[PDB]
Amino acid sequence: AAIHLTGGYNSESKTLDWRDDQDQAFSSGGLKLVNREIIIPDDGIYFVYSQVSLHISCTSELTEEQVLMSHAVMRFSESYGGKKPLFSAIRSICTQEPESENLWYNTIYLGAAFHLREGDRLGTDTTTALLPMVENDNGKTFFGVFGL
Amino acid sequence: AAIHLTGGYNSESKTLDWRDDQDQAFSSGGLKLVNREIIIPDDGIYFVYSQVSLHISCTSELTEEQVLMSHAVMRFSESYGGKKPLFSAIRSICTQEPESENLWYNTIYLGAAFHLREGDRLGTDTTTALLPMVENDNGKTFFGVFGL
Amino acid sequence: AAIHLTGGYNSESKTLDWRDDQDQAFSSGGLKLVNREIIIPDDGIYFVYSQVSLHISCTSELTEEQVLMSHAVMRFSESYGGKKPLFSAIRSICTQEPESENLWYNTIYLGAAFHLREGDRLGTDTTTALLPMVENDNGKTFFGVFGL
Repeated sequence: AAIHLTGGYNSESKTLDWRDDQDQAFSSGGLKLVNREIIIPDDGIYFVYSQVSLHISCTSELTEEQVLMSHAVMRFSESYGGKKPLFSAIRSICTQEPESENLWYNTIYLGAAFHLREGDRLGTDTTTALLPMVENDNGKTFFGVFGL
Repeated sequence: AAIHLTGGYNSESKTLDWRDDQDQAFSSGGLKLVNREIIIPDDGIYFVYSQVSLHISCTSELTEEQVLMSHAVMRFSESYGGKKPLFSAIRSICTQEPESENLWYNTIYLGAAFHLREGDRLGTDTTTALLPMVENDNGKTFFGVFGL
Repeated sequence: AAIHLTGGYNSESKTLDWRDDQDQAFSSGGLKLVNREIIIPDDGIYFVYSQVSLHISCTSELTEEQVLMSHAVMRFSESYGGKKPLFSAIRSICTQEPESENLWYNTIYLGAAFHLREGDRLGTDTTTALLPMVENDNGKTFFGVFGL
């Protein structure tokens, strides 16, 4: 069971879109992509990881308002209506002086092993205000899971 | 054979206290937590990972004297003397303006495969001055090992 | 089948050199180092990871140049054209004010699962300007692959 997705920001849907048919993406052993969510085949331990790369416009009107870079993986269940934070990484953005603006680049990576159930659905959750700022080029942004 | 620990700052012992009994923590197949160290069950190859999440005050007075974000995994073995760094990561903290306020957030994540021996002990080594500021809200700070 | 390499800045040659015989480095099951490339034994899914650590003087010249930290893993395959980015991570460097110094420290870590073929070769690609400042001590800079 292994799966690696590449992702990008979409114009129509205001979301980060994962794909299993582009670049170095692949699906194997039951792990599969269904509506920007990874479906777990069986109960067991899986390693889950994600990266999101950003080019931030920054600038004073956007940084007097405080906005952090947050990248999380959310489980999904039919056994629960809401969502639960499997894990998340959070960083302060625009670590420099405002008027002098210039593009600021940063990447968040996290990975961990979890005790997941058959039928669990995993999706990502990145700061909505920074979504128009995600890169794709070559595996700059990805999502993947493998059975341990 | 896999272990996932969550950690928080312990105001009493003044240590990053890894636990296997909170959040998404689990121990399986022989890997276990004994006095802040992961004990290795058998000889073999293991993937080791750790994330530390910090919210730094930063100040002006806690600054100037250059303090760095450093997180490492140390290996203790019956095959040698004291401890050796399996790996470590380091970052410059507080890169925002001195007198200006706001809490600074930064996460550090490391993960690699290593050849280990039965009875081996893994522990973490994080910048002591920044320990009070570790953030253990739902596994933002974790330590885990799994056998390959 | 796993391999972990440590890396350092050659001074004689201006390159990031991977070593399979220093610190916690090891080779197992057919994964081997030939030049600065990891040779893949058989077809299959492999987890790939790499971390690079830098301490930069910083200055003003190379601040207004707006140079950024970039770390990528490239794949060489007969099944493809030239080299292709399995993944990459970019980061804004020196985010402090220039005239006052201290050295600026940062790290970039990447890891993901990929389907690779027998005879495939993996190498790294780091910002060539920053190569003089890669840390070679402990396990700050490394490259590794393991079969899933």
